[PDB]
Amino acid sequence: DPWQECMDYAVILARQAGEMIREALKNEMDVMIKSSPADLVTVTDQKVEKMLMSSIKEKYPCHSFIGEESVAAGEKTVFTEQPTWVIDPIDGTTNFVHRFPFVAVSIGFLVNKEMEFGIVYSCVEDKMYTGRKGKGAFCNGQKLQVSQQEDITKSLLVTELGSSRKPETLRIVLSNMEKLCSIPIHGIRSVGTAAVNMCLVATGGADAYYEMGIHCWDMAGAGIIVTEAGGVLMDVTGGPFDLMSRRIIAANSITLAKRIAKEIEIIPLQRDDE
Amino acid sequence: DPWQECMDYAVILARQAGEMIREALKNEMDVMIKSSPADLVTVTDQKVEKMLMSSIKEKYPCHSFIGEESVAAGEKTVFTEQPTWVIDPIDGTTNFVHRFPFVAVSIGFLVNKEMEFGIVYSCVEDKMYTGRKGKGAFCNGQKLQVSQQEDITKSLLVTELGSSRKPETLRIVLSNMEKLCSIPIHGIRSVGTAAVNMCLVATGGADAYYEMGIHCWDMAGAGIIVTEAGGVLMDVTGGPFDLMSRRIIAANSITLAKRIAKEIEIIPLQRDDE
Ligand SMILES: [Mg+2]
Ligand SMILES: [Mg+2]
Ligand SMILES: [Mg+2]
Ligand SMILES: [Mg+2]
Ligand SMILES: [Mg+2]
Ligand SMILES: [Mg+2]
Repeated sequence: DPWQECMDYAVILARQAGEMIREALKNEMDVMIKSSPADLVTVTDQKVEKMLMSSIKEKYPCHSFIGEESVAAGEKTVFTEQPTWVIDPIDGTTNFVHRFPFVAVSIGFLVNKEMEFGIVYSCVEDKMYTGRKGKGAFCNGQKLQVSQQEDITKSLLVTELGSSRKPETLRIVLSNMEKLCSIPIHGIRSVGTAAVNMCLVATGGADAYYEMGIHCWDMAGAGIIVTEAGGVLMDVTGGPFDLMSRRIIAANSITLAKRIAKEIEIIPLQRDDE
Repeated sequence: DPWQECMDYAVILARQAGEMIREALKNEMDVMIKSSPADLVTVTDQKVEKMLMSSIKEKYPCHSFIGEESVAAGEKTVFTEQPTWVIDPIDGTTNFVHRFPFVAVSIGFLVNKEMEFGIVYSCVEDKMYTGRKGKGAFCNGQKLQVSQQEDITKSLLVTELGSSRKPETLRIVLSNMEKLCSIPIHGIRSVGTAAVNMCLVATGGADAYYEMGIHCWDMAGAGIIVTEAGGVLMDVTGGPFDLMSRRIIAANSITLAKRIAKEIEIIPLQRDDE
């Protein structure tokens, strides 16, 4: 009702951003590093974020904004109940730099710290994923539904190794994969983008996604797409989902989400709001 | 060009197989296990192989045939100089059972024990990959070229955890991923199919692919696609590529392939010809 016009505008912006990404893919890139040698950024990430943030500020000046590259530039995240846009200009910068065909624009929109709508545009494959509270989840006009698989022994999981090259984090990430593989499970997949990995849970192609070390902007868009497809969001502890906690289990069911949580050793991480 | 009419027929068959797969995806499946609880097979794998084997035998009765499900039924692999069709009716059965959108039909054609042509049809995304000796590599008519990245530190790799749930094998698989991640590299991806992972190297989306435990039918199709895109095939030791060895490094260059090989601890495996 008051937010549908925001969602309609956000889809138009996601498409403009996808055109910018696809155009930069045709050209040579200057690749910069951020927190680690595997944490990449390009001028495209910065240019896309500047376009999105300027476009939303002009149309909705009283709204709040949280963006991956704005935080990298020094802007401090202060999460409120306020209408908030949580942007990831290029989710999958490593994929983008390499031309690995899964690169997304993620636009999340929160009211009362709860997800209202989310847009995840997988721009190379031209797949527009959308979710809106009580309105359903879609991919290019196709309504989405999570899988029915509650048995972990017959489960297919999506995850990422992460950008961290810190020895102890890498050890915990790999040990958690080993614990899950040993249950046993049917397998683990990685397309290289948190948002697209979560959208694969929403379509029912994967049963669950889990990750530690991601940020609010990686999951704000896809989070509502999973829940509107019939899925659940949970903290890796089994506790209620926390957007600023850097941790998530996005699953088809509570049963599977709780089962995954029992296998995960937590990585110590600085919160997005600390 | 006698091998061109075979290649034209192989494309038509791969499309027919793709249709049988996409149709089976709409229905409920009875899932069976083979070597481990994560080594899956369905009636579709068997029905697709029967259609492929029958269709080639009718058109090319003098030709030899090796197929995944035929070997599982007890047919012994005797690799000769004869024109041989090497079939993987559904490459990515775990993906197929789960509706994870990367499921391929792989058809490899060899003459004088050398890859002539290869077809890899990623049927859910409708991506037809082809390669033919001295004729180039294509995806839906678009000519393919491997990446220029020889520096491992700026490399994006593709691999799979494998179907084995044996603790020691899983430990070696994960220990190799840890060694590679620690170099450091840009990252690791897993779409859940050897043939599609190999095709991502051919497009230049990934810089290299490595795996142990796969079979001749997993790589006969995609092998010639990688080399026709300008890439290299090598053993996981650095040694010459051997189709029956159950091991591969499919890379953009010898430099990168040799570098990955230095990091890999071998898993003991029974050859496809033993
Ligand atoms: Mg980003
Ligand atoms: Mg991201
Ligand atoms: Mg980033
Ligand atoms: Mg199989
Ligand atoms: Mg197969
Ligand atoms: Mg296979």
